[PDB]
Amino acid sequence: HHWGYGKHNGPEHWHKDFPIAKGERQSPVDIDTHTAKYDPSLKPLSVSYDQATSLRILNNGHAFNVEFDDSQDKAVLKGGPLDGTYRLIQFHFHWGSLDGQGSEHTVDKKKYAAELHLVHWNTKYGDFGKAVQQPDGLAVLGIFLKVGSAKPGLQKVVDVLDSIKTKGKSADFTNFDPRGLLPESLDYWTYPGSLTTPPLLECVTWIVLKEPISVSSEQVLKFRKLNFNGEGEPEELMVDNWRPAQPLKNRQIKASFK
Ligand SMILES: Cc1cc(C)c(S(N)(=O)=O)c(C)c1
Ligand SMILES: OCCN1CCNCC1
Ligand SMILES: [Zn+2]
Repeated sequence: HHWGYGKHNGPEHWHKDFPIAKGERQSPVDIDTHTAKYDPSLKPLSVSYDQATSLRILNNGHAFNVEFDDSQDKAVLKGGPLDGTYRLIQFHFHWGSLDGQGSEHTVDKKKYAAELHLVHWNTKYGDFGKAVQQPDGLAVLGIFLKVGSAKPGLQKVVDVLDSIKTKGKSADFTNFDPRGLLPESLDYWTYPGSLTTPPLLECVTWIVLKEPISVSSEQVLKFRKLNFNGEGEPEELMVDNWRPAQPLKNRQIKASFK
């Protein structure tokens, strides 16, 4: 009876196994754009993905992960609200059963169709497993997806999904460039938070881009053909794998703009 999103093991149950679910810096949150404080001291975000080395794609039974070789200083996030250098380890998405829901963060209560998370760990802690034990261990770049025109740079991901339909499937996934998933603007909001799935560790500096990317209806329909179940189990479509907004608890969300 492991955690998931389904009828009896979803977000409102997670606190029983992971009491930090009711902690002081949980994610995601609603971003109240009017109460976000412009911080002129924030720097432009530096996203250096030129040398990124994707390796594999994995259906982990919750989402799919596109995984990167993080054994050298390649694909790094720095600047913005960050001290130091954070290395890309994986990205994944959260999405809905319908275009009207799917994102984890909300903007003035608006839900997007989906949300991309590019997960990075602080190089001062040596790898990912040690970084998640620290309050400044991770930096996650969050990008909203709306349904409209296709995102050409997403199509290589969409096309491999049928090879990883079910939980625990993987496929070689080399030479994928995550720069093709980024919007024009790197304007962002930022706040201290957590993983959004168990173990819900309070180790993340969240950086949420204001400008969404557009994906097509056909691209997101393909995400909704994935399965939460393993091969040879009854089909449970992988949809609505998002945690709802959690209490802000007096944390301040800062804006890089306006
Ligand atoms: C391992 C892992 C899993 C997940 C779902 C996340 S998240 N959703 O971006 O907070 C992170 C940071 C790290
Ligand atoms: O054309 C791609 C459709 N696939 C089929 C099964 N897994 C999800 C996406
Ligand atoms: Zn996520």
